[PDB]
Amino acid sequence: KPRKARTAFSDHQLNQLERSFERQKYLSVQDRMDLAAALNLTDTQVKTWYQNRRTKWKRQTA
DNA sequence: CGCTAAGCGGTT
DNA sequence: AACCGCTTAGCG
Repeated sequence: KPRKARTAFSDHQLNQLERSFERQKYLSVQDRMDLAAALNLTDTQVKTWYQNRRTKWKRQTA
Protein backbone atom coordinates (compact mmCIF):
# COMPACT_ATOMS: atom_id res chain seq x y z
CA LYS A 1 0.00 0.00 0.00
CA PRO A 2 2.59 2.68 1.08
CA ARG A 3 3.93 4.41 -2.10
CA LYS A 4 6.94 6.79 -2.49
CA ALA A 5 5.97 10.45 -3.36
CA ARG A 6 6.57 11.03 -7.11
CA THR A 7 9.88 13.01 -7.44
CA ALA A 8 9.57 16.36 -9.30
CA PHE A 9 12.97 16.85 -10.99
CA SER A 10 14.22 20.45 -11.36
CA ASP A 11 14.90 21.65 -14.96
CA HIS A 12 18.66 21.59 -13.99
CA GLN A 13 18.39 17.92 -12.86
CA LEU A 14 16.45 16.85 -16.03
CA ASN A 15 19.00 18.69 -18.20
CA GLN A 16 22.00 16.91 -16.53
CA LEU A 17 20.28 13.47 -16.51
CA GLU A 18 19.56 13.83 -20.27
CA ARG A 19 23.19 15.01 -20.94
CA SER A 20 24.45 11.89 -19.04
CA PHE A 21 22.13 9.57 -21.04
CA GLU A 22 23.40 10.96 -24.41
CA ARG A 23 27.05 10.40 -23.25
CA GLN A 24 26.37 6.88 -21.73
CA LYS A 25 23.28 4.60 -22.12
CA TYR A 26 24.33 2.81 -18.85
CA LEU A 27 26.20 3.93 -15.72
CA SER A 28 28.77 2.13 -13.56
CA VAL A 29 27.70 2.05 -9.86
CA GLN A 30 30.37 4.79 -9.26
CA ASP A 31 29.24 7.11 -12.15
CA ARG A 32 25.64 6.65 -10.88
CA MET A 33 26.71 7.57 -7.31
CA ASP A 34 28.72 10.63 -8.70
CA LEU A 35 25.71 11.88 -10.78
CA ALA A 36 23.22 11.40 -7.85
CA ALA A 37 25.70 13.38 -5.64
CA ALA A 38 26.15 16.19 -8.27
CA LEU A 39 22.31 16.63 -8.68
CA ASN A 40 21.40 16.21 -4.96
CA LEU A 41 19.35 13.06 -5.86
CA THR A 42 19.29 9.54 -4.33
CA ASP A 43 21.24 6.69 -6.03
CA THR A 44 17.86 4.92 -6.63
CA GLN A 45 16.18 8.04 -8.20
CA VAL A 46 19.04 8.27 -10.73
CA LYS A 47 18.92 4.44 -11.25
CA THR A 48 15.12 4.61 -11.85
CA TRP A 49 15.53 7.58 -14.27
CA TYR A 50 18.24 5.65 -16.33
CA GLN A 51 15.90 2.65 -16.50
CA ASN A 52 12.75 4.65 -17.48
CA ARG A 53 14.94 6.58 -19.97
CA ARG A 54 16.24 3.27 -21.52
CA THR A 55 12.60 2.03 -21.95
CA LYS A 56 11.60 5.32 -23.61
CA TRP A 57 14.71 5.09 -25.86
CA LYS A 58 13.70 1.58 -27.07
CA ARG A 59 10.13 2.76 -27.96
CA GLN A 60 11.12 5.91 -29.91
CA THR A 61 13.82 4.09 -32.03
CA ALA A 62 11.69 0.87 -32.59
C1' DC B 1 -4.19 12.44 -22.39
C1' DG B 2 0.66 12.28 -22.36
C1' DC B 3 4.63 11.93 -20.24
C1' DT B 4 7.09 9.81 -16.97
C1' DA B 5 8.38 8.31 -11.70
C1' DA B 6 7.78 4.38 -9.12
C1' DG B 7 6.10 -0.62 -8.43
C1' DC B 8 5.97 -5.70 -9.61
C1' DG B 9 7.20 -10.07 -11.18
C1' DG B 10 10.65 -12.17 -13.61
C1' DT B 11 15.53 -12.52 -15.83
C1' DT B 12 20.55 -11.94 -16.04
C1' DA C 1 22.21 -6.00 -7.62
C1' DA C 2 20.88 -4.26 -11.64
C1' DC C 3 18.23 -4.77 -15.41
C1' DC C 4 13.99 -5.87 -18.29
C1' DG C 5 9.24 -5.40 -19.84
C1' DC C 6 5.36 -4.04 -18.53
C1' DT C 7 1.94 -1.77 -15.17
C1' DT C 8 0.29 1.70 -11.98
C1' DA C 9 -0.41 5.97 -10.92
C1' DG C 10 0.74 11.43 -10.25
C1' DC C 11 0.47 15.75 -12.23
C1' DG C 12 0.42 19.43 -15.91
